[PDB]
Amino acid sequence: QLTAAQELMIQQLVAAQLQCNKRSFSDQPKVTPWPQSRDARQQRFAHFTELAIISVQEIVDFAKQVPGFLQLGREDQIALLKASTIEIMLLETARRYNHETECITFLKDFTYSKDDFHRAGLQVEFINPIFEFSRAMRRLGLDDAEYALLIAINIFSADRPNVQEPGRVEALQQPYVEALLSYTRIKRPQDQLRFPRMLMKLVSLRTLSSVHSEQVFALRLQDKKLPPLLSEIWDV
Ligand SMILES: CC(C)N1[C@@H](O)C(NCCCCc2cccc(S(N)(=O)=O)n2)=C(c2ccccc2)S1(=O)=O
Repeated sequence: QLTAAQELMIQQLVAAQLQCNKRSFSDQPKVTPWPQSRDARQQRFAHFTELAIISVQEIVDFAKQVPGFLQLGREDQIALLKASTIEIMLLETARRYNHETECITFLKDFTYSKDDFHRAGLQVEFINPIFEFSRAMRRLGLDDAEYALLIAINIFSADRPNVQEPGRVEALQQPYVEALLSYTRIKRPQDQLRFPRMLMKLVSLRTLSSVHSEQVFALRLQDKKLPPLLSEIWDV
């Protein structure tokens, strides 16, 4: 059984995620509209980069609500968020993938297909893994609690670059891993391999993070510049 502390924490991560989602779709009409070459492709790219900026702000606001994140130094708080942002973005992207339409819905009604992603200015080398991962995630069928716990485990990764106190980070990850392991045993007691399969997704997210780095490097060669916010997180 889950302890009262485990239950309240799980519910709090779920509540923190619903709140980020609610205040984001509320602040949706303040995004460059989605519209033939030149100017329209520039506008399409500006639209797509603005959605990423909203997600970075959302992730930062969620992290602050994650118990234990405020125990870390400002230094390590940045180091963890810097590396986790895209991995969290991809997890959330997989969560808004529709099997019937083969489309990802950002915010409230912004719906995108594989073609729409290529129109925004992304490589097939990066689009295919997104949808490949989105379909792979659909097969697990994670609830709001399992998604929230996975993000918390992803945030508190001690092996991230520039982490001054990895011991502190590893100690903070432990209660979340314990919570997900307990939740899994309660939810589906028949499927013992549900928990390792969720952790195998963290393995996949690291490869996807490298693919995303290759996508950013490709944009520099394509003379497409990133906004000041996204440049701070995703550049050499
Ligand atoms: C050109 C570079 C800088 N890129 C982009 O401009 C971008 N824009 C879309 C941002 C997704 C916003 C998003 C994610 C997840 C959840 C919610 S939300 N607001 O609906 O909760 N929004 C990327 C992206 C695409 C798919 C998955 C992850 C990243 S990119 O890094 O290739």
